[PDB]
Amino acid sequence: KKKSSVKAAGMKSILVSENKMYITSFGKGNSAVLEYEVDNNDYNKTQLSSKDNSNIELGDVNEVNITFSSKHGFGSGVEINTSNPTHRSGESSPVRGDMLGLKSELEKRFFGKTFDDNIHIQLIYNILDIEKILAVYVTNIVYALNNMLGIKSYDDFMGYLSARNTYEVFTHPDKSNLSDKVKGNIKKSLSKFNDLLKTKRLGYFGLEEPKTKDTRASEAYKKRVYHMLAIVGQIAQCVFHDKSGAKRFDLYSFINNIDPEYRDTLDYLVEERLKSINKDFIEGNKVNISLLIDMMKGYEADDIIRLYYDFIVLKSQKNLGFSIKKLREKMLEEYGFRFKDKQYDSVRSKMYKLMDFLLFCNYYRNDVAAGEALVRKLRFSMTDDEKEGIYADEAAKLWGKFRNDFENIADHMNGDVIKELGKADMDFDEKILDSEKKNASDLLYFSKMIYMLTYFLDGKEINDLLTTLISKFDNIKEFLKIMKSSAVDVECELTAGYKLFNDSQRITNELFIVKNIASMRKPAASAKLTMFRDALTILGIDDNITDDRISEILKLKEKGKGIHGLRNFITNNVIESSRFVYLIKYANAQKIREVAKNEKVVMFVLGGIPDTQIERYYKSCVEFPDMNSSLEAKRSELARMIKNISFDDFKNVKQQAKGRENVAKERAKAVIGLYLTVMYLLVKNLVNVNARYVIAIHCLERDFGLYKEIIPELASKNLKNDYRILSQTLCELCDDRNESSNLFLKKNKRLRKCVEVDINNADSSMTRKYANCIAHLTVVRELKEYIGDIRTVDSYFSIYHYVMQRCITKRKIKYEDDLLKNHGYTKDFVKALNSPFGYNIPRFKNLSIEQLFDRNEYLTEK
Amino acid sequence: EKKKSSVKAAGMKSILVSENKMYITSFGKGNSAVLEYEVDNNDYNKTQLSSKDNSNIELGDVNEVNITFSSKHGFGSGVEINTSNPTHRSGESSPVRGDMLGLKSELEKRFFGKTFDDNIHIQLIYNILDIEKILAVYVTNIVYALNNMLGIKDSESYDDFMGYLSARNTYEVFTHPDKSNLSDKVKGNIKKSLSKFNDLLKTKRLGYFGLEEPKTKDTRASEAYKKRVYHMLAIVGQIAQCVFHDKSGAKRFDLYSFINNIDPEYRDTLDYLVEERLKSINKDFIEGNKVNISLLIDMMKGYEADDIIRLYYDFIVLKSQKNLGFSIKKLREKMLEEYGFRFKDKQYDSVRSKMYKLMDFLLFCNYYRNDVAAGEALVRKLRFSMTDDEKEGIYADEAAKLWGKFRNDFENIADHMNGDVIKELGKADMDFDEKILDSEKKNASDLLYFSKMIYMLTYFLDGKEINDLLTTLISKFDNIKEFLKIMKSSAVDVECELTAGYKLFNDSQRITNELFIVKNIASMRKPAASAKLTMFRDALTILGIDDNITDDRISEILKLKEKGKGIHGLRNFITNNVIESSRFVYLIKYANAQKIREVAKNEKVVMFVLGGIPDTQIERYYKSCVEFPDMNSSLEAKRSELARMIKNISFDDFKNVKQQAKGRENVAKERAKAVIGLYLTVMYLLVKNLVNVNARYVIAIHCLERDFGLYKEIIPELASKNLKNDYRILSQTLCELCDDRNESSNLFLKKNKRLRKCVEVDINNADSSMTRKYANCIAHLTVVRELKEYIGDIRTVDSYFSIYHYVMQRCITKRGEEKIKYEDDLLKNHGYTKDFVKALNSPFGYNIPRFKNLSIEQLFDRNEYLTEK
RNA sequence: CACUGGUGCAAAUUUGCACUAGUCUAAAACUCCUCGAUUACAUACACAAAG
RNA sequence: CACUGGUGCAAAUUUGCACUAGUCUAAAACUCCUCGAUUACAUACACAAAGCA
Ligand SMILES: [Mg+2]
Ligand SMILES: [Mg+2]
Repeated sequence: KKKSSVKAAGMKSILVSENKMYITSFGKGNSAVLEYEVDNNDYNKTQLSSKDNSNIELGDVNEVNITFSSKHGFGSGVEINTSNPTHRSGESSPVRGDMLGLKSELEKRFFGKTFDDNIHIQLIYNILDIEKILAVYVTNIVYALNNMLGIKSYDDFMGYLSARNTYEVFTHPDKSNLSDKVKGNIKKSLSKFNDLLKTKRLGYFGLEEPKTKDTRASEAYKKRVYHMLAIVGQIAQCVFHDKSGAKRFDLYSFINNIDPEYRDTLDYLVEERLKSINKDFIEGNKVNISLLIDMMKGYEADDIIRLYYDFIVLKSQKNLGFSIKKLREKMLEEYGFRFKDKQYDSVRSKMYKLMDFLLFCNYYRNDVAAGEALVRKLRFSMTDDEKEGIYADEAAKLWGKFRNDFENIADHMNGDVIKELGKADMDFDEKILDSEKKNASDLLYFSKMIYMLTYFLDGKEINDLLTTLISKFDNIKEFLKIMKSSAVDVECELTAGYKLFNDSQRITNELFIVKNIASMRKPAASAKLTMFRDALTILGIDDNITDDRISEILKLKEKGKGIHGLRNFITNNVIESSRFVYLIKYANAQKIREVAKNEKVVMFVLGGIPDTQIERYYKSCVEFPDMNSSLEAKRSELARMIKNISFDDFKNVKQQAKGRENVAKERAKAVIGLYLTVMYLLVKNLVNVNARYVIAIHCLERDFGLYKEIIPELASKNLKNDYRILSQTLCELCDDRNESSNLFLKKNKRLRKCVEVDINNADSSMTRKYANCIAHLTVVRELKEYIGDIRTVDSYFSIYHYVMQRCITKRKIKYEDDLLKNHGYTKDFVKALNSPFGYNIPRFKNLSIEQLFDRNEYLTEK
Repeated sequence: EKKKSSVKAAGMKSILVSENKMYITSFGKGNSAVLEYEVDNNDYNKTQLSSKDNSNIELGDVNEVNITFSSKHGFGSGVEINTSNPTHRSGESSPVRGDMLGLKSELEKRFFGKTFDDNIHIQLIYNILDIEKILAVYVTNIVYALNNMLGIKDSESYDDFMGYLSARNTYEVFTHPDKSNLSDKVKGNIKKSLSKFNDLLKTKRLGYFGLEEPKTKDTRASEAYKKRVYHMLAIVGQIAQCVFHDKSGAKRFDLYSFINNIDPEYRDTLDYLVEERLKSINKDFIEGNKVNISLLIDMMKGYEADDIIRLYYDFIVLKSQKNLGFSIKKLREKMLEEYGFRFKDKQYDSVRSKMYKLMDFLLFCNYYRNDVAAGEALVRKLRFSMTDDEKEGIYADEAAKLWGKFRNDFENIADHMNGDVIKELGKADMDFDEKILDSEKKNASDLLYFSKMIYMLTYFLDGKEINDLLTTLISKFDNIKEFLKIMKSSAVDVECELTAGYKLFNDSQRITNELFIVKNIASMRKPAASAKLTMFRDALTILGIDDNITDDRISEILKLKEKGKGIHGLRNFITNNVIESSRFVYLIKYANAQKIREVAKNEKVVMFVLGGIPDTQIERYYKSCVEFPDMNSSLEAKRSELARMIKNISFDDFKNVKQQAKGRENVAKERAKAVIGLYLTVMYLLVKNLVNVNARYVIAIHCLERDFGLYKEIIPELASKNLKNDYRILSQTLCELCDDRNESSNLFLKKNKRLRKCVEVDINNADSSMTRKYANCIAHLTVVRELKEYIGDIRTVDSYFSIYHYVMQRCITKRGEEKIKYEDDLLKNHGYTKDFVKALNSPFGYNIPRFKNLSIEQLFDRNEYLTEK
């Protein structure tokens, strides 16, 4: 695969105004450098960049081509030719519209008027991306909270919550002046809130009820939990339509408009995390700081301390424009293969932090130019191999300069030294970090709200949500900046709902810090009896087991020291496992254990895992390994082990193992790690496939509201009655009269009629069931029921479609007969169910055809 | 930037002018001339002499004022180039241009016995004049080095030792003058030289020239050794007699003939020196190069092993890779700079010369054998190139193509470049017969005596001196052979019979090839000699030791008397890092160890030398030499630290060095080697630059004596004049003739009245006494000898030229006579006087470019002020 | 920041500038080989050890 | 193995190919930050211990 020569050469964007064109080049990060202004009529050019700032030299410009060359050596200064974007056939305007044709309507909603430019729409599409990611996360969180109850038919208790109602009104609905019917809705949802608290399952999210029976602390805890759930419910109302087809418009303003008590909760949660990190930070990191201060002979100790705090909390090394971790991995891969020995496994995080910090200070302070040089090389790179080679070449240069330092760090990486350093006094003052320290008061409420949301998410979910949000705010701030520049000077005033986007630069910086602090391991909640039941059940246990029996086996009631080995082993390897929490939150322990019985599903997951990893698992988990075993034999053994696992296998585990006792203990931990990882891989992949469908539904509801204003035919229609209405209406018009604003259907007749055939196969009832199943994660909920039937498991996509197809046809549909017959998903059934997304051709083809669905599959394809 | 002549770039080598014809030549391979056209100077009719295949240029219109031509090979896509017709000159009746000096007719008579109405013979003669200029520099340096060795006291007798030697006397006459039939005065003069010769042998300093006396004291071996030394010294004295005049203004004319006319014992010595060198290279060459030959045979799949071995012998001894028309070293350097940065890693430092030989050998076979056409194309692009940046671009583009071809081979070479692999290849039994090289080996009998004489001269020289003398000689011989070949061709057919003393030049083609081999073998590291106590005293003294130290103390400190195992670490460390350093040998040869150590204390002088060194190199020196180095230090702070280290160095700092160091002790030993290396380099840079400055003045004196002798034949007013009586006589006489008689012989003076009047003011500012003292100081390297005496007095050390002139001016003004008028300003200023330089250089005024270049600091060095204008 | 030829502009006293050449100038003609040069260089890896 | 521009080919037509772009397509603009991912991740070496309605 080759990257764009225009992107590589340094050309970031060509913005089109009414009679002018603005050309930008890449600045640091996502910064745009205004280079030239070009008149669209006589092609006159004005350079806007300074000679020092300029990255590209503009050559001839004509109606069809733009010519430029890099000022920094890309392709040795060779001329590059790109299309003049104003040049399009059968289009009068130089500025193009969106494929959906909603550009004018969207500009009105966001800026209050239409514009003869393509800049505002680009910013608006970025905001739409934020809503798409929020819709996926709100759906997942709402489902997990419902699953925590054990719903059984979907009464969504999140639905009756309102961030508008204070905790007092929520606890006392008949103690206010609200609609009689409203009072009733609160009661129903207040019951479920008390039910959820009863389960103790909120402990999984780090939300632990108070140890004391203090009514004050208890109500304080309940009030914070109520605010979090109400805020989640409020976000869901903003990105999903109700039965009336209406959505709240205060997604970006509500956190600052609602009662201030909610803000106190957001402040409390952030303060709790920031206060612990900020308290005696030097004392808390004295080991690594002391080693760094001795090693970094060129630096002042207070400067090293300030840099280390940034490295931990601000993570400035993640804003260099290159991966420091990738450089460290390359160094160890080719030179430091010694540091990869199992001997350093116990100290691997600490060692990597020291190595990463030395590399960080090298490019952030000592050699900034080298960092900028490396970014330019990576930007100029045209293939993945070239990029890997650039990291490899730089690793060689880094190894020559730090190999002695890395070896010194390796020498200090041992319990003796680390324990000694921990005891050692650090003669340092607390107030050195007074300037660098970040506090809750320094963050906007929207950023604090995103931090709060992270409580319900695992590490990957936090990374995916925060990285997407940070990228969108970063793009939105750049667009506002270009528009407000003297050279461009376009109006761009956001309407009342979107005033938040004026602080996009601050939000991008704050969200970055939130991603860092949210990724840190939360203080563990005390393991509850319910958690122990989930842990025993996932492993395999008697369906009839009682709470009294579980407590006796784990000696939960008994008081004493060293008699809780089994309880400790289950807590350390199961309850505290991120994979286990993900499985409990989105699935059910008993159903997961049953699904694990299926070798076909298990083998499919095992097949995905790399061969060397499978070999490591085989060596670690099998008591009597067959050395001459084939890779398929190793996968089969691992699969059989997962099939026969049970709680009974770990009843005699010795937490305090000594000598060869350790061998059995280590084997038991490896087996549980492998079992939890495989089940987690299956459930996570299914939730991820489902998220693509959540996006389509969110877009369809969103697009319906936008088209409705510009399509008179849709005026009486309700989406909930028939999800196929947007694609159906748009299709007919195309065939009807060159009348359509949707470029996808209008431009492609074959793609327009293709969707029609699919729309006809569908029905209002089926599509409604599909929309409900997508939002309710029914495919994960009913995985055990139909998963066993599947004849062959070859993709998550095929697994998801078969289960959904069984849930939809359950008690007719035309495809039901071939479905139960074939024991495989029906492709045409998929196109039919996806018919409501026909209007968006790329989304419809990506979600309908397996080969196009996953960006990571079929890399070896031309 | 600087642009090359488009005429040269397009392919026109020269326009030879005869009485009625013009011959146009283009560039063939290397220095070869391709006769392209004959043009009649009257009707401008043209005849093509070149074949269609050989032709490199197409001649367009030719008229009285201009010549139009274009390249047949794509220069400027066939653009018309316009050059002046050389026969068109204002105020000149003849189509044939004269030399600036007006000595063309006299020079033609000296070399050919008659004058010629052509510009060809003179061009050949100017090449011969170039050979004499370079020889004048080297003999002056060798004679000074021999005098320095004697620890001379600069008495009346500088010339006694070398001056009284005669190549016409055998070793027997020189050693027993009383038994000769020579005159009583001559016998007396021989005894003064014999006494100095015995003094030279007594010093035991000849080991510095690789002329170590035999270990055994048998008379036969000792007499054979002394005889060889006498032959070498007599030959050097003979050469000095040929390029410099005596008190009477007389010089020998047998420079090119004497080696073949003197006693055969002299030729035996030349054969012995060459044979010793060639026999060691020739004996078991395959076994001696088995590591590289074994690796190359495994790698070079398309070549037979015997072919690789023959090519490898050529690569080491013949160096055919240095005759390709482009630099293999430059191509290899570019490849490493851009794509092979891993190869530049410090892990390869110990095997770098071997690794480079392997890489360079692959590039050599690629252009010499596999892709000859690629090499020819590369030469054409380089000839066509108009600027240095264009040339660098051509090398860079070719390097990119070579990297694609040779990346796997270069990686394979690097994989083998380690001690374990080299050690194993070293132990392997190589089944290749030495007889494979029977037809390729060069022997002493294959070389002319003149070539052997040049080899002999190399004993007295360092590597840079050998490269400078040999490259200059090879280039002049290459030019002379081309002019002779052109003249003897059927198309030109001009007589060109050299007179008897110059018949050697008939063999110029053979001499050019032989000197090339001499350059290769002479640049070969000589076998380490046995360090004498004298050398240990020089090494300890240069490092810094108390002046009263005794021979016994030195023998005691280094355990020279003691016999044992592992007790000689300090002696070995001094030998490996000081005695064996060519920088140290150069310093001892041209200066004294004690004076150099004293000069090293002048931080201003050290800072000036350190200032010339590139910043990346200073950073390497700071890292390697300073025990506790500040990371934050500025480049000027780093230079200052290095200068302070040089000022503070002493022998005492190294007395606890352990040769067999380990761990942290080893780091200290490496630091000690680094400090000594930096110290020797800085001092060497200072002394070498001053000797090089002095060489320019030596050339001026050589030219003045040569020019005075030639002008004496055509200027009646110079007939009763003795040059040594007043060095200003040629400049004064030529200027005076121009002003009144309108003398027209010297074009530099006749043409530029303003410059002639300026020279007259400078002659008037000087006098016979000062110019004679200046001539003596230049010939005796007085500036280098007296450097410690006056260098401390300089206020600002700005350049080598200003250092040389300040010291020179202090030497001229020193009392021992009326005060020179420039003395008061010189003493007050603490810097050289520009007017004083012009007055001292006034004897060279007759040659305006030389006078300006030697007088004006800005014009002196071709490598300085590249940006300025 | 040269010297000399050729060829132009311009100044204006006997000037300069520009372009362009020159193996028949200056350590000095293209490409090499060199030198500047530190980065040395060098038929034998480097150390160590010894003649 | 997409979608849409632009630019070429075409002999084959509602078409096809190649090259090439695209933040105004799709989870989808460079470099990051991420994800794929197993290799988890994580202010405090690891272990043990502390962890019931
Ligand atoms: Mg010459
Ligand atoms: Mg987008």
